[PDB]
Amino acid sequence: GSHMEDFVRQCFNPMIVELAEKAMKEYGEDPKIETNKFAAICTHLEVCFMYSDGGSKHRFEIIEGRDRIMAWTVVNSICNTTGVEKPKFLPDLYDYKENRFIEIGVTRREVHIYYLEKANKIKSEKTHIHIFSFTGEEMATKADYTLDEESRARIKTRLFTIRQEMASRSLWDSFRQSE
Amino acid sequence: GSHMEDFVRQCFNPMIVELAEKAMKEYGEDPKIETNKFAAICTHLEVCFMYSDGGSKHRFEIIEGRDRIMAWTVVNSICNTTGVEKPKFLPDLYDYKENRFIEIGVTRREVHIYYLEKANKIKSEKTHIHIFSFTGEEMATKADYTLDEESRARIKTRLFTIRQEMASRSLWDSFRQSE
Amino acid sequence: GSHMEDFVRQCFNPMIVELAEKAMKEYGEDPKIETNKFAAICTHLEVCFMYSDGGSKHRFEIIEGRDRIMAWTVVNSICNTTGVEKPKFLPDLYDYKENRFIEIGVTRREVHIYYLEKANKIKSEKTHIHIFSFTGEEMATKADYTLDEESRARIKTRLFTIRQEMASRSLWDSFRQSE
Amino acid sequence: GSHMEDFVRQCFNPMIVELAEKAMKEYGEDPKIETNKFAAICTHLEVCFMYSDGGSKHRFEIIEGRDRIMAWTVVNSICNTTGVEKPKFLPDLYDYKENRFIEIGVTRREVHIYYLEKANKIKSEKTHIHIFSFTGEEMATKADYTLDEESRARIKTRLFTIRQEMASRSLWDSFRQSE
Amino acid sequence: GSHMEDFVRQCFNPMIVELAEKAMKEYGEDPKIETNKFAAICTHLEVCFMYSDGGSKHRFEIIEGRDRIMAWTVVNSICNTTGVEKPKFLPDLYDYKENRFIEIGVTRREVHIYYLEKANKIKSEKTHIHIFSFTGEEMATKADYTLDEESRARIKTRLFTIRQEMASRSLWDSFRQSE
Amino acid sequence: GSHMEDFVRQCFNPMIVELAEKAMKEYGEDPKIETNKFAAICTHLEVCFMYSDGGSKHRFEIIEGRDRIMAWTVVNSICNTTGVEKPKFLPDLYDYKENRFIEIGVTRREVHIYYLEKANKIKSEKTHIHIFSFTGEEMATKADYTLDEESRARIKTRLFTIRQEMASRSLWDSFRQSE
Amino acid sequence: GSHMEDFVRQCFNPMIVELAEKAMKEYGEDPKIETNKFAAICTHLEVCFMYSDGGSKHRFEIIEGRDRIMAWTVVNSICNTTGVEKPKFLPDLYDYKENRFIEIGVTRREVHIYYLEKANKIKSEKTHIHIFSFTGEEMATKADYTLDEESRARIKTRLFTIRQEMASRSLWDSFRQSE
Amino acid sequence: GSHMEDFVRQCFNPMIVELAEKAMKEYGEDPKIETNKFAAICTHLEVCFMYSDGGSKHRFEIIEGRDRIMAWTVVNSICNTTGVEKPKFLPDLYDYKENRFIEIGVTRREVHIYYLEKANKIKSEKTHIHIFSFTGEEMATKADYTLDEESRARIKTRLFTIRQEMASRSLWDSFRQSE
Ligand SMILES: [Mn+2]
Ligand SMILES: [Mn+2]
Ligand SMILES: [Mn+2]
Ligand SMILES: [Mn+2]
Ligand SMILES: [Mn+2]
Ligand SMILES: [Mn+2]
Ligand SMILES: [Mn+2]
Ligand SMILES: [Mn+2]
Ligand SMILES: [Mn+2]
Ligand SMILES: [Mn+2]
Repeated sequence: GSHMEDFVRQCFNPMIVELAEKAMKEYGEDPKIETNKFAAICTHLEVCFMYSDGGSKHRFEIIEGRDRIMAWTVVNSICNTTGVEKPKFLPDLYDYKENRFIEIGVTRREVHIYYLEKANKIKSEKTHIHIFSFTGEEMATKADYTLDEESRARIKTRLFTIRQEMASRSLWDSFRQSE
Repeated sequence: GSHMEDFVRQCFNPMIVELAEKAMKEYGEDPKIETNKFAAICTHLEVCFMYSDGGSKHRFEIIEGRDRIMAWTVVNSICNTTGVEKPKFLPDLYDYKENRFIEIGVTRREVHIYYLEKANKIKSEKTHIHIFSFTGEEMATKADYTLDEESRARIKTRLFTIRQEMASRSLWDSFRQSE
Repeated sequence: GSHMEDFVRQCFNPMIVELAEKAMKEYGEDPKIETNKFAAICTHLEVCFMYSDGGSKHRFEIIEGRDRIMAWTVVNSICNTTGVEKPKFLPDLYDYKENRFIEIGVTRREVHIYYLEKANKIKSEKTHIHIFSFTGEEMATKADYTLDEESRARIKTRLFTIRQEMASRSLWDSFRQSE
Repeated sequence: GSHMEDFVRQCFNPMIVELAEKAMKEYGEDPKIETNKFAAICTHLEVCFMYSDGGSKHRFEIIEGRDRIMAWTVVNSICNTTGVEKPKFLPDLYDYKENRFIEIGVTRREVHIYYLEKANKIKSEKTHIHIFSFTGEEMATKADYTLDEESRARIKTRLFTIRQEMASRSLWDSFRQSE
Repeated sequence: GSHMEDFVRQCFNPMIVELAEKAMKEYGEDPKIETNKFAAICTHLEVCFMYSDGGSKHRFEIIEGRDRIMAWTVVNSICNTTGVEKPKFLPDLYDYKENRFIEIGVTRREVHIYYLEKANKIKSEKTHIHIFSFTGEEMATKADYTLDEESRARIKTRLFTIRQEMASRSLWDSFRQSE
Repeated sequence: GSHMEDFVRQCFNPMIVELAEKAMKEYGEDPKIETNKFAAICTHLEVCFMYSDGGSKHRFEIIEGRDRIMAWTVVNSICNTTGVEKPKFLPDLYDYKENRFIEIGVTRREVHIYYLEKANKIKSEKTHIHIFSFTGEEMATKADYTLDEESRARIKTRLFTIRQEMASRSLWDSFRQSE
Repeated sequence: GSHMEDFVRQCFNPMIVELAEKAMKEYGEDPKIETNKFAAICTHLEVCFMYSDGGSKHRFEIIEGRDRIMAWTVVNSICNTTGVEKPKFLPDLYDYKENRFIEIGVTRREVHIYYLEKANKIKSEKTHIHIFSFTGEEMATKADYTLDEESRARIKTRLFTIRQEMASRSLWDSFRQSE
Repeated sequence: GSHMEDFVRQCFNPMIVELAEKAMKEYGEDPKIETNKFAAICTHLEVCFMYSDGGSKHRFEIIEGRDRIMAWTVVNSICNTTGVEKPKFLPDLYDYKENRFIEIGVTRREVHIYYLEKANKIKSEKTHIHIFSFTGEEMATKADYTLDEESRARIKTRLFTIRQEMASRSLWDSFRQSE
């Protein structure tokens, strides 16, 4: 029974917490144990949701937060629809405005180290990359940040008020060393 | 008890499935038997709904998915309102922006054969024609596709993820030979 | 027990029917008896609602369908707020975009006779006037129709599909002679 | 058991009344006793809510109506996010469009006396100031009123219809002398 | 704008207040004016509802709170169904357990004076009579109180907590002199 | 467009009206045409629902108002479960308390003629029979009326208030001659 | 930011947690600080709710969890209704079956020490007393436990599964020393 | 993509299907693969739910369908509460009326072979055992079937209508050979 298991349950939305439990258990982890990654994948889920929420009402297509098999199914459908190269690892969104997939990251290092962790794994980085941080910075491909200046500020404000409430419970430092 | 009767029930929205059952029974068919056309008229209904959803909030007027008599009633009302020629077969939508009716098709042939099946039956093609396909192509009158580029991609992505889930159950090939 | 009492109940929205009953009883009439004016004030209510619905989300202020005293209260508040002359009879809407009140009419004569019935009663016609008809015409002050071309077509289409369903029950002719 | 305790309960929205009770009790007052300030902080809450409602869907961030500690938490998060000076007293909103905090006032004096009460207390008035009145005037920093002309008229119309219903119960004069 | 108009709105359930407004206006009175009888018919409605609630789930048939015409319609239906004498004034309930109509009263005199006011008007008192009071007494025909001892205590407790909240606002004495 | 089509829509519950439309169309009839049988099968449905409602919470199993195939499926399941003879025509309910099927009738003749119409068609009347009437009588097998005296009175009261509202619209006499 | 503040939020029902916050703040305490008594008054609230839930549907009258003033108001109403001595400290329930008030306790000592803490403070113990414990014992006046044997077991099972989840987070021992 | 994966999704309640997916994945199985046990644990869940539903409103305590850890937590709480021996394998219910745990089984063999599979594994069969079957038989400890005769018939009727719909799709025989 961890302090942060409770904080994750009380902090995020019940649907997001349920999807995080499902994804973590599908890839072999216990939210009651690997609690730091529990908070991480909750945060990642929420950031992706607010991202797809920013912009037009039906501009994005959510890939993260689905079943493995179904997420892939969507990716193949989009690929055949428009004519984009099938990604290598599962992306997080697809911009219909820019006809391109989007990988969303949330890290505790600088934008540079996280972007480096993601770009080489992307290899053929035919799909866009967008990083966020609990400090407030964001590195994105070709400095195209996709979203409005107001939607992105909302996301970082949220990222930081999470970091605050974690420090109020002396759980922030353990989160910083896990990544 | 057919496999695709279940797949149609689990795949589409309950309202769409109910309207498909109602329309098929009104024109003398059993969704438990003519199952391929069950999936077809479910798909047609859903595509029409997403179409009227794309664009402005109150830009389209749904004609398909109503009672025979009531659908006609609406058509006469629109006709008298604006001043457009009363169609010959029941159309699917009316664009208030373009002051014109719209016939929506979803086929398993090329855009050409379906468009040919529809245009001669339209005779006096005073009303627009718009075709869609499980491959991803679309033929439309005067190459005016009515909707935004992003709303139409959504529709075709959906059409294709349906085709996928059908192949996952070995039901796609039977669908292809029915049309 | 009249045929059109039932048709009015089954045709319009329950809230609109309830507000019509309330207004008619407040001004001394029985919806079970003066049934033609029952259908009339239902239609008037619905047309006003769709009107305030067309345009921006918070562009109009509904005056009809409120309590006598409260409706007036709103009018005084708007008057003091912007600086417009207090109307003489209770108006139906207020356009915040055009800073002007709006009187909405729905008649069975021509636009001319109804507009004449309303303008002289307006006397100091400082407030806008907008007429609608079951035929499909509309006369408005200075030929400024306030709303988009698509929102107004919706209203007239609705007005006409009502006229149809009335004729399907042989109740239209009695409606035409009541005005 | 005061007349205006009832009028406040019947006039405002239950959520707003509950938040007003919570804030007043947190800062040591009884809504059953300091009833004038009960109506005041209800009005202030509602005006702030309509303000954040005017404009874009996610343009503002509500600071008033939260817990003391949580409200501050949000302020620190916004501050770190964009890079604005941390206010001195707790502000009411943050404009993401204009990257600036907003203090909303509702007074019974002129715009001048209220604006004077707020500006010197702001000291380093790095954050915007916006006043409203039951008469209908509004003074704002640099004459930038932030919102559309139609959203602001709505607010003042509401402020005045409240003043009316108060006079209908002979409670307005007691409200005027409390400030 | 009366104090007790507000107290009635804030004290009773919105459906009960709406039905009271409807009945009072149907029999020619203004809840904003004849406010004491407003509170009275609200109380009468609520007492009848709790009465029909006490006992079995489908033991009673509500007659009060319906439209004049419809209430009568129900009475005729019950009369023909069982075989009971058609009442003279409109009763409030029908006990299916005891096969008898019930008239419910709520007074500010003693049980004796109210029971006397009701019995002679009943003339052929073929239907049961049940009185309640803000003091807590109850006179009933043949001392048959119909309901359980626990359901009736609930009703009187409610009647008295209303009398209290009225005294908290100095409105009780005006209520006592109106009857 | 019939008067009673409207009266049926406004009188019964939308679910019951929908199930009646479905059953009538499944057995080849138009509710807009065979309107008398529309009202009949609505009434039959409602009476069956109130019947299964009377008694214990899970005492009855509804057979009428289901799909043909599914209704039969249930019947076979009950038959195998308890050990009762499979009926010949589709029954309406099954009493789990009395381990016996129940056929519910609603007629405009006497209990005798309707009971005679049903018993010979039952042939091997191994299943119970229960008749109801718009007059208020009821004939049942072995004079076992299954339900409480209070639940059955409710049903007949409802049957009669329907007959009243029909006479208020001069539609009752046409109903009486159709059976 | 305490561990048990989170555990209390995630463990109990949001309404109960809100009422506990309200009562604690009304009697001058911070749920973010006096967290042990936060969990205590949450538990007390929940136990009282399940108690009033056990037994008949309308057998009990809830006194705890109301506003101070309103709770008293109810007590006076019950007192006048039945004829019971007005308690000295605010009781928790009133049994309408047994015509007596009930004080509910939940302690971490034995039933004896808690019962002793309550009885002398009751002085004139005209009202019933009922104790519960996280161990599972219960002392009650005259060994009359009021409720069924099954409703009381439910309460103690719940009390103990709370004690378990507290030990899973190493928060139980701090709870035991606070009383 | 299996036929019975679809049939399980369309046949059972979404909550039950979700809990079955969760339990199967927690004990290392894929509902898309071990589909027969998918239908099995769905059926087991539903039978347990109807069982706890039969009888008194709060007579049973559900153990199956919870998290492993939480289910155990409840068991320990009940054990300490009443004083029953802690079971060895996780039971399904606890009867508060009979103060005893209950293991529910649903098999495709005879009651004898399933009861034999369960009793020796129970070893110290201090807890009750209750078997059900798609044929309709039931073996229970000491021939005490716990529930009413009507609630148990409901369960078996449901078990058999499932077996029917499975045969309608030629999936029953594969289910019979899996156990
Ligand atoms: Mn990502
Ligand atoms: Mn089409
Ligand atoms: Mn008008
Ligand atoms: Mn402010
Ligand atoms: Mn009465
Ligand atoms: Mn039948
Ligand atoms: Mn029948
Ligand atoms: Mn207490
Ligand atoms: Mn207590
Ligand atoms: Mn089991």
